[PDB]
Order: sequence, then structure tokens, then C-alpha cells
Amino acid sequence: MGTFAERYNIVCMLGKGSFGEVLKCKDRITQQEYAVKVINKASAKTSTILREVELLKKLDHPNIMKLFEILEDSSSFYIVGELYTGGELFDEIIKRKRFSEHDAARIIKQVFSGITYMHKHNIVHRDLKPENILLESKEKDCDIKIIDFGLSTCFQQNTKMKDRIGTAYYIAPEVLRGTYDEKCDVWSAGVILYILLSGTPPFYGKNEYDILKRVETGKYAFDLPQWRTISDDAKDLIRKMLTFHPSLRITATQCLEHPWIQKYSSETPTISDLPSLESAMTNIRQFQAEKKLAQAALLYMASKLTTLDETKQLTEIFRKLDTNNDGMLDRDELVRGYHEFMRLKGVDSNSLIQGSTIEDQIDSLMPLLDMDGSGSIEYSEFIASAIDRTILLSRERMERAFKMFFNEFVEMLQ
Ligand SMILES: Nc1ncnc2c1ncn2[C@@H]1O[C@H](COP(=O)(O)O)[C@@H](O)[C@H]1O
Ligand SMILES: [Ca+2]
Ligand SMILES: [Ca+2]
Ligand SMILES: [Cl-]
Ligand SMILES: [Mg+2]
Ligand SMILES: [Mg+2]
Repeated sequence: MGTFAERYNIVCMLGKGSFGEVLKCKDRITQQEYAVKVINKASAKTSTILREVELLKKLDHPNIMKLFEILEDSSSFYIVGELYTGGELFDEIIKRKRFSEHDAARIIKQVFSGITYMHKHNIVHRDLKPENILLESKEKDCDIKIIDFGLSTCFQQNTKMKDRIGTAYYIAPEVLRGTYDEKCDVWSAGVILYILLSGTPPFYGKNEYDILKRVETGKYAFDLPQWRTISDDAKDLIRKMLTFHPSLRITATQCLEHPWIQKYSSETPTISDLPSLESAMTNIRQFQAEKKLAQAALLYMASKLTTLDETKQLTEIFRKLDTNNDGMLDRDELVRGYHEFMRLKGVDSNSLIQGSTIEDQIDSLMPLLDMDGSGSIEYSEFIASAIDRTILLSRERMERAFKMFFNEFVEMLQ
């Protein structure tokens, strides 16, 4: 475990939910701010708790809440995560009341990418709804972040503190029968998508009694007038997600790959991205030239101590390279991105041999950037190798890296 009070100062409260309370805290050395969920230990239901929390920490996906550490004192567990300032997707729906097909697809693609990644890691959300999706900031096209999952097996929730009425719109019919498989998240995501495009829940009613009665029948329609102005492709995706029988309901990956999603997720590099692509390429080569000790040390600092404001350019590059929208870079995506980079420069990729091809270059690189051997370059691995090492050289950040384990320490990093 570890000592929370030594490392962090509590600044203010941010919210209260089912499992505990969420506060803003500040790292005493770096002054970097974080969100911390504080859970009373008597609420447990600590060895297996830390084991399941460890899996949560290693989730590394741009649309999933990022957790940095779990600390403990005599009364509480502290789960310290990235701080998001844009509020709940719920509030954005209220303000806009509904979204263009282009805007809805961009939002729901991120939900699909996050849920796919969760399911591949054997995690079911079980309460997916707009109140549990935060915007990372107030910036226009910012990433959304799925929150509020993973603790239901280890800790006792207070049913009162959860917004039951809100949840009811979103629950799959099999949940009313005691079932919580992966497919229930797909149904909830389909309710979200229905709402993004129409502004209205597909299963609706005055109060919770009428809503749940409609959920149990599974019956919904595209009868509202605004559905006449919405494409058949979007309706086809919704019909596949809101299938009554979970066995016939499509998977999250099939959601992510649906043609309607692909049409509006064509982000690809352009001439204006060349400065940052060139920046990323130089830093990656330097990273791939440093020894296994330096590399693992750099990954640790980039993934835990960098800020959203410092990774924003690299996050846009990552998204443009991520052709299949799953929030990870596979071998072919790096090869294609390399080819696109050269094309944008006006350079024939065959000039490289005069001393190997893009394909040989990437295949030699994959074992060095995929430090965890996952088969793909996750977000934190890309940032660590592509970030300018200069920003990681902050004295405060070195101080924090040291304290987690000095004059010699600083030189070794340098
Ligand atoms: N990472 C975060 N950044 C900012 N606010 C958060 C974060 N996590 C939770 N919150 C706030 O705390 C509330 C309850 O959190 P939760 O119990 O995880 O649903 C959320 O609805 C947000 O208002
Ligand atoms: Ca990908
Ligand atoms: Ca990996
Ligand atoms: Cl949490
Ligand atoms: Mg205490
Ligand atoms: Mg919540």
C-alpha cells in the first residue's frame, strides 16, 4: 500500500456517487491536480481488492478513466485518477438536446472503443449512461472518458447515492432478470445513441414505473418526427444494439466497425500534422535506440506524471493513426501511418532502402514499443516514446519519480 497524506493535499470535493466520494487532490511536490475516490475500508466485501484494482490501473485507453495509484490508511482506500473538467456527457445532451449524425457518431465511436477495450479485459461496465461519461475538458472535440465501474465486486455501494431513476432508461431487459453479461453494455450504448440522435429515450415514461414496464417489452420505435431526418444506416446500427435477445445482439467490436461509424471516423493525417509527425518520429527513434533500462524508466514517467495539456498534440496524432478506432496502434497502422507521412512530404517510400523498408523498420520497432507485449501500441506506450523527453526532465517530476522508490538519480535519467 502507501500513504496518501504524505503525497497529496485535498483541495475540494468534486462529487459523490455510489461507492464513496470523489475529491480533487494536489500532489504536494508537482502541484499537479488529480481526482481521488475515497472508500471507507469497512465498506469492503484487502489482498483481492488490490488485485482487482491493479487491473483497473493497467487499463490504458484514451476513452477510459485513467487510474494512477491506490493508497490506503487505517480508515480508507484512495483511488487516485486523472482529473476531467468538462462535466458529464449528460449535461451536454441537455444543452444541445440532440446531435447531428456526424457529432453523434464521433461521440458514440469513443464509447464503443472504450467498451470494446473493457470487454477484451473481461470488465463489464453494468451502469453505462451519460452521467458516467465525462468530457476531459471544455475544449470543442475533446475526448470523452468512461467512469464509475469495476468496484461492484470488491466494495459495498450505497444504493441511495446512485441515481436509480436515471439508470432505468439504460438497463437491458436481461438485467431485470438478474443478468449482467457484456451484452448489457451494448444495449445501454444503444440507448445512449438513440438519445444522441433523437433527444428522447427509446423507453420513456412519466416515472420509473412506466419506464421499466416499457423496458421489459423491448418495444421501441423510430416514430418521432425527427427520425425521418436520420439515415437508415444509423437506424440499422441501433436495431442491432437494441436486440432483445443478448445472443443475437451485436458485440461492441461490431458496433465499433459498423459502416455508419466508419463514415464519420475517417480521421487521417494531413499536411498540417507533419510538424508533429516529424517530432513524434524523431523521439520514437531515439526511444528505440535507448536501452531497456532507460525505456522502462521513461514509460513510467510519461504515463503517470504527464498532463492532458502536454499530450494533446500527440493525442491527435494517435487518433489519426488509429485507423480501426479501437484506441490502440497495431503493426499495420504504424506501417500505413509511416507511408502516409512520406506521401504528405512528397517523398517516395522506396527511397528508404538506399537501409530498409518501412515494413522492416516497423517490425523491428514493435518489440521495443510494445513493452507489455500486448500485441499493440497502447496510448501510454505511444506517448512515452513520442513525447519530447525534455518535458519529462522537470525537477518536480524527477523528485516524484524518486520519492516513489537524488543527485545521482537526476544524472541517470539524463
Ligand atoms: N476523474 C474525474 N474527474 C472529475 N470528476 C470526477 C471524476 N471521477 C468522478 N468525478 C465526479 O464524481 C462523481 C461521482 O463519481 P463516481 O462515483 O465515479 O460516479 C462524478 O459524476 C463526477 O461529478
Ligand atoms: Ca487501432
Ligand atoms: Ca502494448
Ligand atoms: Cl474509481
Ligand atoms: Mg484514517
Ligand atoms: Mg456516477
